Amino acid sequence: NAMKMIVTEDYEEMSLVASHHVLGYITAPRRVNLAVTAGSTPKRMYEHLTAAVKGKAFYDRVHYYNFDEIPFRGQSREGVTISNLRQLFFTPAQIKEENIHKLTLDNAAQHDRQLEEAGGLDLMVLGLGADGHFCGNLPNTTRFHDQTVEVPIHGEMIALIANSEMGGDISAVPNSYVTMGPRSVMAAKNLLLIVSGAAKAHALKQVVEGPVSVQVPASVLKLHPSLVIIADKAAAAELQ
Amino acid sequence: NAMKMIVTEDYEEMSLVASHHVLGYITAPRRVNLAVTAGSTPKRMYEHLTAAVKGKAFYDRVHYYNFDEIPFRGQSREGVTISNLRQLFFTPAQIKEENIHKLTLDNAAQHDRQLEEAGGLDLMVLGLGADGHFCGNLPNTTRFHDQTVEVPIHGEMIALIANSEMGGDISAVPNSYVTMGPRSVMAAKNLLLIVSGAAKAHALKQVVEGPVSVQVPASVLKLHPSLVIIADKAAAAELQ
Amino acid sequence: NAMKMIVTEDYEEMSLVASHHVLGYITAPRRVNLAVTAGSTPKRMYEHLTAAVKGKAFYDRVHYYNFDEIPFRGQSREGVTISNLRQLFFTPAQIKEENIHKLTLDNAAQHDRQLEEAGGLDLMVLGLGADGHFCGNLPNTTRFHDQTVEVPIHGEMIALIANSEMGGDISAVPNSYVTMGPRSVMAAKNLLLIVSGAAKAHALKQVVEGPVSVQVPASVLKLHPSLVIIADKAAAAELQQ
Amino acid sequence: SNAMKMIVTEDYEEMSLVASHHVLGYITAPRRVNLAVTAGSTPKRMYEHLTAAVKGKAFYDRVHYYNFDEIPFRGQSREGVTISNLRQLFFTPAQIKEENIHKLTLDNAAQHDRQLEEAGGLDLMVLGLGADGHFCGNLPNTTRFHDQTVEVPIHGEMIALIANSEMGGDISAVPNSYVTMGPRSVMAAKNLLLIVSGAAKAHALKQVVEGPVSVQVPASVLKLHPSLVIIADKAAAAELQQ
Ligand SMILES: [Cl-]
Repeated sequence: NAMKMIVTEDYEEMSLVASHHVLGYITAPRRVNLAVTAGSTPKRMYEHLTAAVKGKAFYDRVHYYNFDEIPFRGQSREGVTISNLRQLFFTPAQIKEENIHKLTLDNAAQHDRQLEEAGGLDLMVLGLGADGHFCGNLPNTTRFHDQTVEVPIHGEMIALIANSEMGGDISAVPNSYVTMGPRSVMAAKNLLLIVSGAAKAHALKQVVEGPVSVQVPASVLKLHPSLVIIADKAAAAELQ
Repeated sequence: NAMKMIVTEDYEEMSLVASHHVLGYITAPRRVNLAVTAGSTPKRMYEHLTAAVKGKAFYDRVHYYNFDEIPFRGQSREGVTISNLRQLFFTPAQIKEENIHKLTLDNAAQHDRQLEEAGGLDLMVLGLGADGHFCGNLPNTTRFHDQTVEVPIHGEMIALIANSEMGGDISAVPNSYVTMGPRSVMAAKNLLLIVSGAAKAHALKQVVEGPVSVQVPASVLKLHPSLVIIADKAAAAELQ
Repeated sequence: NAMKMIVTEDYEEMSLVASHHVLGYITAPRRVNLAVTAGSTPKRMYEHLTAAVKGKAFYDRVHYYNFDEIPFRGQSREGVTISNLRQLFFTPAQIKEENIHKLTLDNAAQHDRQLEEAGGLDLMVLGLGADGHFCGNLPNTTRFHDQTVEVPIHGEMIALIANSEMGGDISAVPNSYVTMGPRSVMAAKNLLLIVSGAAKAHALKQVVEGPVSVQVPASVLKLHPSLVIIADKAAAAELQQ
Repeated sequence: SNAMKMIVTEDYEEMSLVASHHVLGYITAPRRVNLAVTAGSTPKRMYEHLTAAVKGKAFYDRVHYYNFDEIPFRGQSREGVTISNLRQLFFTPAQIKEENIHKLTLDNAAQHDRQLEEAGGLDLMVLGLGADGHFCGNLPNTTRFHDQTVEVPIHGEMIALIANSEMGGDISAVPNSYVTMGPRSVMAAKNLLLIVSGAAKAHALKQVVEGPVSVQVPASVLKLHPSLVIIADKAAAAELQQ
C-alpha cells in the first residue's frame, strides 16, 4: 500500500486503532509471525490485545518474536526486552511459551534463517525514537544493509541505557546488545509504526518528509511497500 | 480441513471475537468489499464495530454490501435488509453513503458483474438459520448453482415473512425478494459464519458434519476453502 | 476470481497455456503445494513443464502431490497414478523425491491433516472425465462432503478401470482405490481444470452451465472462488457462444 | 515476501527463459495486474518468449503494462525512447491493446504515483541493472532514495551515459531532461524482478548482493525490498562468493 498515515486524536485512540490493526493478523486462520516492540508507546495497545486474546485458545497459530535484546551483565536471567514483553503482554494475555520466540546474543547468527524457515515475518509492530531510532538501530552507527547483528555498548551509551531502557544502574549494562538490523526489519511483509507524543513529532516529520539517512535511521522505513503509521495529534504536529 | 471452528463461551464473546475478525478486513490498507448480514445474531458485533470505526475517516476504502433484500409492498422506501443494516450499524457508525452498495430487485441482474469489476467480495459475514438457511437461500427451494436471483413469495412464505420481518403485517409482504445465491456467496474470497444459541445447534451440526444437501442449504458452505465459524457453546453443543 | 474460462485453438495451445499457469506457482519464491493429475490430457503440458524445470535447482520449494491412487492387486509396486506421474513428469523433470508426496490406501487417513500442516494445497491441476468425474469422484457414487476416502471397486467399475488404467488386465484391478473427495479438492486455494477433445464437450457444458449434481461430479467445482478452466475449441464446442 | 532469492542461470538464453516464466506467473493471474517493464538489450530475448506466450490470445486482457522511465527525443514530438523500444521489443509483436499500455512522460509524471495507487499499485517491476549499478533512471550520486516519480536534468557526462544506455549511443537527440520512477516509487512495487546478464554487470551485482546501501551504487537499496527475485547468468554472477 502507498504508505498509510493514520492520525488519531490522542494516545488512547492511537492505542485502540493499533490494537485493531494487530488483531487483523492475530485472527488470521493460518500461521502468522509477529515481531513486537517493548517500551512505553505500546503499553495501552498491549492492554487492548490482552483483553482480546486472554483466555482464548483459538489464536494458537500466532507466533510472537522480540526484535532486539539487552542481557543483564553477569546475570543468567532473561534480557530486558523479553522481560518487558512478558510483563506488558505475554504473561497477562496467557500466550503459550511455544508461540514466543526469543532473540538473544547466543542465537542471533541463526535468527534470520529461523524466520525465513518459519515463513518470514507477517508484521513488525515498531516504535519510533525521538532521535529517529527503531529497534536497536541508533543514529549514525546504523548500517542499512545490516540483518540481525550484535552492537557493542561504549562511552555515553552506558549511562543512557542504565537510566532509560534498563531503568536500573551501571552494573547491569552488558558489553553489547543484539538488534534486527534495517534489512531484517524491511524483510517483514508488513510494517506498523506506532508514534505518540510531542517528543516524537520531529522524528516523524524526518521519516515521512525527510531524506533517507543513517542520521535518522527510521527514515529508510518510508521505502517499504507495506507500511502503516498510527500517530496521535501531538506526534503528527510537524507534518504538512 | 482449512475450516476453522471457533467455540466461544457465550453470545458476548462470540460477538467480540467476530468484531475482531471483521476488523482485520476494515483495517486493510487497500479497498475491501464486505457483504454483511442483518438479523439479531450480529447486533452486538455491530455495536463493537460501531465503537471501533465511529468518527474515524481512515477506513474510507472499506465498501459494504447487503446480500439480500425484501422491499415493502406498494412503498418506494428502502427494503427491510438495508433498513436494518442502517439501524444496526451504518447510521451509528457514520459509514459514508458512497461506501454503501445496495442490492435491490431493480439492480439484481447486474449485481454479480458489478462485484467482479470492484475486485470481488473479500468477506461475507453471514448468519445461520435454525433450518440451515443462509441469506435468502431457504430449504428445498435453494439451487446451489444460483448466483444473484429473484425469489417469488407464495403460500406459507407470506405469513412467515410478515411475522419475522414486517411485524405480522401481511399487506407489506411483496411479490418477491432478491438474494445472493449459493454460487454468489461461495464466490467471496473468505466466509465468516456467526452462530449463537441452542436453536442453531442442530443446523450447525448438519453444516459441519452432515452431507451437502439443498434440504440444509448452509451444508454447502463446508466446501469453501476459506471459512471461519464463530459459535458460542450453546450453538456448538451437538458437535462431536 | 469469477470462474475464468480460457478457450484455446487446439490441444497444443491448451497444453502450453496450462504450463504457463502452473509456472506461476512453480516460480513462487516460498513453498507451494501442487496436486497434479495423471491421464492423457496433461501429457503435453508436462512436456512443457519438464523443459522449464529440468536441471534447475532453484524450484526446490515446490512440493508435488497425487490426488488419487489405484494399487496393483497382489503387487507391492507403487500404484498406477504415482507410476504415471513419474513417467509423465517427475522422472524426466528430475524432481527430488523429498518434493514428491505420495497418497496411498495406507496413509489416506492422515492425508488431509498432513496437507493442512504443510499450509494447504496452493493449486490442484485436474482433468475432466467424459462422464464429468474428477480425481476418483465418479458419477452417483460421489459424496460432496467427502474428504480423502477409500472407494470399493465393484460391478462394471472393474472392466472400466482394467481397460482405462491397467491395459485391460482385470487381475491387477484391486478391491478399492483412494481419492481426494470433493471437499478435499475444494479445500485447495486455487483450481486449474484442463479439458481437451470433443468427448469432453458435454461434461464441460454441464460443469459451466448445468446444476450442481452428484450425477456430474465436476459440476460442484463451479462453486469454487478461484477456478480457471483451460479448454480447447473441441471441448468448448457445447458452451453457449 | 521472501528473503531475496538469487537465481543463477547458465547463460543469457536460460536467464531470458526463466525470467519469462516468472513474468508469466503475473500475466496468468485471473484479476488485474500492473506490471512495470524495462527496455534495453537485457530483456530482448525475454520479450521474444513473452510475445510467443501472449500473441493472438485475448484472455490476458486484465494485464496492464507501464514504462518506469522516459527520455524524449530532443526537439521531436514523437514518443520517447523507452515506450518506443517497449513497442518494438514487445507491445507491437505481442499485440498488446493500447488501453493496457500506460505511458509515463514528462507531462504526466506529477500524477503518475497517484494513478498507480488508484489502479491498485504495481504487482511487479521487471528491472535491469546497469554496469554502474543504476536502475530505471536512478544514476550514481544524482539518485535520492526518498524520490518518487521525478524529472531529472541532463548535464555533463550524463549526456553520453543516457545516449549509450537508452538511445543506442546517439548523443544528438539527448533532451534537456528525462523522467524516472525514483527509488521510493520502485520500492513501492509489491514484487521486484531484477534481470542481469553479462560480465560488464558482475561488479554491480556483487555490490548489490554483498555491498552496503549507497547512492554511489543505486541498485544497492533494492536488497531492502521484502519481495525481490534476481535472475542472473553465470557471467553476471562471476563475482558473487561461491
Ligand atoms: Cl517508547
